[PDB]
Amino acid sequence: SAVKAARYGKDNVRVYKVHKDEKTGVQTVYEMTVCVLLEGEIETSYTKADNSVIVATDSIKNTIYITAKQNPVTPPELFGSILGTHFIEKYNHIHAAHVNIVCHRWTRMDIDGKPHPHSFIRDSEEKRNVQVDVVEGKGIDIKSSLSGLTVLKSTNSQFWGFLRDEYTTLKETWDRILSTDVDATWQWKNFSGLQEVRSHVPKFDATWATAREVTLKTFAEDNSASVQATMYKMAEQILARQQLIETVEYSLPNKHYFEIDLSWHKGLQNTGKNAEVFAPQSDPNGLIKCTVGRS
Ligand SMILES: O=C(O)c1cccc(C(=O)O)n1
Ligand SMILES: O=C(O)c1cccc(C(=O)O)n1
Ligand SMILES: O=C(O)c1cccc(C(=O)O)n1
Ligand SMILES: O=C(O)c1cccc(C(=O)O)n1
Ligand SMILES: O=C(O)c1cccc(C(=O)O)n1
Ligand SMILES: O=C(O)c1cccc(C(=O)O)n1
Ligand SMILES: O=c1[nH]c(=O)c2nn[nH]c2[nH]1
Ligand SMILES: [Lu+3]
Ligand SMILES: [Lu+3]
Repeated sequence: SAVKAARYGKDNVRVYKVHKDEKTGVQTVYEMTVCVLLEGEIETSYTKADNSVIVATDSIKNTIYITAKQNPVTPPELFGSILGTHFIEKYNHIHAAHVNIVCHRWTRMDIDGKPHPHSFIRDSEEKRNVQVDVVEGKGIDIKSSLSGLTVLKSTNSQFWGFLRDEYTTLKETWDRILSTDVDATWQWKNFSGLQEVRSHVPKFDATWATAREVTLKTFAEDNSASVQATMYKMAEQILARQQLIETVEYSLPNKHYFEIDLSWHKGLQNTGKNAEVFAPQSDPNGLIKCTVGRS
């Protein structure tokens, strides 16, 4: 037998960094969970117990903290690129570094309508993520995403005109609840290296903000014909706003809220136009995916 692929590294590295403005007293915090996996001329660690080719995963962890100390950790696209580039430059036999970063929210508190200089709240579990693949001779590939953005609209969602055959029980509807957990990813054009990533730094935070804004506005305002149709409208807009994005991918669960027939009880009317109380379903769920690019 033979090694066809191999990668190894450190996962679940939690990192916090504080920036303290000396003039104003204002502090800013960042918290992220980092994973770094390396590839290269490492097959002999597997086949011959040759540990000489292993940069210990503990050292990978140390490098993450040292890198965070010596560089900005924001935007995450930049931090991941710096981190990945370190490994392929430092170690001759390491040829790719794969860096995943999950950014956790720490939003500044407003106390008596005034932003507090050093107190923060986790407003929701929505994440901002990056996957950075730094490959020797092939530049830097970056996928940016938002995930865990949970939304619901109580009307202005329809689902009718679908295929009906002997496997079909679903009733057509012209008014339903629509709720999802948004996972949205945008894939950047390949970057030639760290200098090119650095040259585009302002685009990263701006594009994340745009992607979030477009997602929420489209979801809120579309009179939705389906999850499919609404997600395509989102992707189309994001591509239109940032030419350095090559593709946009959505993965959306359709989290079902079922009507509850209560007419068996004192003729109570709770369906159709009288539907007020619903049973949220934990499972199963629809899962709808799409990748949209430029034609
Ligand atoms: O959408 C449908 O319900 C449909 C479509 C073709 C034939 C039939 C039928 O024979 O009932 N029903
Ligand atoms: O087999 C079919 O054509 C079918 C299946 C479900 C509903 C209906 C219908 O409402 O006509 N028709
Ligand atoms: O027009 C139709 O699609 C139709 C009409 C009567 C019965 C059914 C059915 O059993 O699905 N479908
Ligand atoms: O990444 C960018 O979008 C960028 C970088 C440098 C200057 C400018 C600019 O002046 O718009 N924009
Ligand atoms: O090359 C650029 O960075 C650029 C070009 C046109 C507009 C903008 C901008 O508004 O940021 N940025
Ligand atoms: O700050 C900037 O200059 C900026 C922000 C978002 C997009 C762009 C761009 O596409 O040029 N530029
Ligand atoms: O928006 C929807 N898309 C679908 O594909 C689907 N299937 N059942 N309900 C659905 N709702
Ligand atoms: Lu029929
Ligand atoms: Lu610009």
